[PDB]
Amino acid sequence: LAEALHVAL
Ligand SMILES: [Co+2]
Repeated sequence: LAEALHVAL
Protein backbone atom coordinates (compact mmCIF):
# COMPACT_ATOMS: atom_id res chain seq x y z
CA LEU A 1 0.00 0.00 0.00
CA ALA A 2 2.62 2.51 1.10
CA GLU A 3 4.77 1.99 -2.05
CA ALA A 4 1.82 2.00 -4.34
CA LEU A 5 0.64 5.35 -3.09
CA HIS A 6 4.08 6.91 -2.64
CA VAL A 7 5.02 5.94 -6.46
CA ALA A 8 1.24 7.30 -7.57
CA LEU A 9 2.12 10.50 -6.12
CO1 LIG B 1 5.13 6.55 3.96
